[PDB]
Amino acid sequence: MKSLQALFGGTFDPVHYGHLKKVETLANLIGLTRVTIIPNNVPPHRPQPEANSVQRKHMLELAIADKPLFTLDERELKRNAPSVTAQTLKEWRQEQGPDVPLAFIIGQDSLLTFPTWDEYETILDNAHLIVLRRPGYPLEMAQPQYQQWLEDHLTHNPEDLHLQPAGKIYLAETPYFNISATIIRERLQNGESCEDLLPEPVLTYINQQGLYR
Amino acid sequence: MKSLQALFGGTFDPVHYGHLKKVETLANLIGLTRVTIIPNNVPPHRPQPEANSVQRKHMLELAIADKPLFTLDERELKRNAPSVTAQTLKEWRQEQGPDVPLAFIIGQDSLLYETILDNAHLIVLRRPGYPLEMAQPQYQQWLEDHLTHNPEDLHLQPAGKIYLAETPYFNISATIIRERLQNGESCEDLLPEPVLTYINQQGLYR
Repeated sequence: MKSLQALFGGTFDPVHYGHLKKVETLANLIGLTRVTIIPNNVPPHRPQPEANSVQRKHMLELAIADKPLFTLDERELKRNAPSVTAQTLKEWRQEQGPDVPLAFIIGQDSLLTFPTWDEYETILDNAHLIVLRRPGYPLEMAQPQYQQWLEDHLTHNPEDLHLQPAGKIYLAETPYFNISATIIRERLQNGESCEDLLPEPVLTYINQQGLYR
Repeated sequence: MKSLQALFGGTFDPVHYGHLKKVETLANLIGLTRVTIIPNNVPPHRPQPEANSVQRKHMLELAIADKPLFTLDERELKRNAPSVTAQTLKEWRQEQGPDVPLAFIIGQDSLLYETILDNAHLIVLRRPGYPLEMAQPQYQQWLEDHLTHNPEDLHLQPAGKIYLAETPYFNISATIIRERLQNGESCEDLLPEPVLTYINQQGLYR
């Protein structure tokens, strides 16, 4: 077949070394060669992002330009409706075909919440999901009847991600980074440095556009 | 439709008249007829309570026994995982339905997540004397976008709107209570009488 393709979403307000370094360390132990970044739009019942739809795309494009691994998909940005995770994966399965391996990247704090998701079941119908292990936390699912759901689809051999179209779940050892989007936004208002939490081009764009200040 | 159902969580180590008399006052200004107290369990990355999961249920049961407005729900005490509010709420939205109104009670100091408005309203116990200051002024707009001053909107919509309710002041917290108990100064004004008897029977907070 062709190579496995991984998808990796978020708001990215702003994009930071956490998103990038975490995924490219994953790809060095799993053999991933191509990752597509799908930025979201926040549904109106939540706080809306500080950086607008355009700036977040610009900030992404800058961090990603020197990195062949990543590529950018602006579906949800050009989309009328709010971003629903199972809808984007149902589209990629349609366009890409049924025989190509697809995987969806999530953190551990979001897998312990996975059944809280709209069409949480229909996700594993289209792609794998690679869970970024948060070191120091257990795998405790809220209702221990989809603690079985985690056990029915868990695999420890990454070959399954590369040799099957969908359906498996992988937990991956990631490093720790003490950076988030709220940290950086706060470190900016407080006036403390950030040349190690943020790509240097992205931070220059932030200073030039006056965001988070 | 059905009645509005309000949920009110917390550690309750112990429960006291500040919790009770603040919400039944709310109940009189909002017109809600049912409140479900949902005691929580603290994840180990915080100092753990002094009274254990059984004793805190008991002190709760004694306090709620004679109040029809309140009913208890020990989802989180019998659950393996740490209690996460957006997890319990969507469970309530799951078990109750999409057309009944739901609301969640929180103090003002604790709200200062996004996911709440998916399934329920959020009624903020206003800290009297303090302003509406949100830290990062991008969900200060979110606070302003979904605020409402007509309690009807809470009774006619399943979720989405935010109400800030005037509550009275009491000089009573579990930290106040434990210290007045560990040194030995009285507390018959801060707790219902059956709860103080359970505390004095169980050797709690000394």
